[PDB]
Amino acid sequence: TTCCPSIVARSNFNVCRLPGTPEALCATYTGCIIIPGATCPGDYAN
Repeated sequence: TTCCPSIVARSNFNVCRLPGTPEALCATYTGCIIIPGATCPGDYAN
């Protein structure tokens, strides 16, 4: 469950996963967190 509240964060987040960088690592940079559960609301689903 990846939660981020920004179109500008979410974008470079998924873009980081493209060249072969773990979204897990990139998440730690963006601030967009990847959690097991906890269904984030529609503002953290951006």
